[PDB]
Amino acid sequence: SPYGPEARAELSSRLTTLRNTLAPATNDPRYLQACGGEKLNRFRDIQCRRQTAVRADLNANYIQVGNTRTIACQYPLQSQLESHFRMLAENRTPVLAVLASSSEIANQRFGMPDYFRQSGTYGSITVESKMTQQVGLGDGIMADMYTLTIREAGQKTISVPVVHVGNFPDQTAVSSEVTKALASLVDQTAETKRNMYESKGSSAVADDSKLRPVIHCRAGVGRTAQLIGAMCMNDSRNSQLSVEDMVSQMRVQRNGIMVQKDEQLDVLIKLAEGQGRPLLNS
Ligand code: VO4
Repeated sequence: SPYGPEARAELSSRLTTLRNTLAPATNDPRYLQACGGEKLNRFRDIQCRRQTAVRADLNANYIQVGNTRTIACQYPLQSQLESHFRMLAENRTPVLAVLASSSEIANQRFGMPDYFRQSGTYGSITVESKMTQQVGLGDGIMADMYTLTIREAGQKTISVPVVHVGNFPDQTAVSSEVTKALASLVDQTAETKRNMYESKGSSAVADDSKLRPVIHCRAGVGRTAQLIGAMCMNDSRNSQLSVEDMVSQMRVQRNGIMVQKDEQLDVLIKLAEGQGRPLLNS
């Protein structure tokens, strides 16, 4: 009963209603509008909740699912790179997880700058990329890791660990097993980096808005949301948080598309079932 087709249909029904309610109107007060002149949204129908927006010129949101705090964003546009790097630095980002594949990034029609595998200067910010480890996730899926060192006069220099799933199967969903392995890697990477900041006595440890994992694919609503859901299920503090809760929270805090595909919701359901975690509220 709890994970049967009836329960799953009811979950989908509730989530579909929510998506409709959250659909953006013209000049919607709930969503971030360009401020302005440059393109803000990579996709016109995939918008950034205003009240949880990280920066006025980025499509990026603070998200809290149960107790788990992250930032979900779109792949930054070329014009957004300086702002994106400043976001990463100010957040003392303990991990940046990029779920757009190498094939997607290499497709120049998609306008996705190769900002983390190359070094460069973006306005006042200079970034150095270094290759680190490579971790297999299962099914031949590989996480390539980097460190991004972000330098800017007047700012403390920040190094950001990057987890890039270079061969993400961008046509299809990754399995629950691969998702689990990825969530574990991303969480572990973040824990190691956060610990460094704690050991140095960083003031960012006491700030709700900082030390958040940053996760994006192309739009930051599909693969991104699947990973965030898996990360929240890894969090010891989230007992009894339902799948309905998780997805509703992602949607209200970013946009109604979070967990874009039924295929992605299937993975979250499987992970929840493995834990005896409820699908529905009440
Ligand atoms: O600006 V701090 O890395 O001392 O929180």
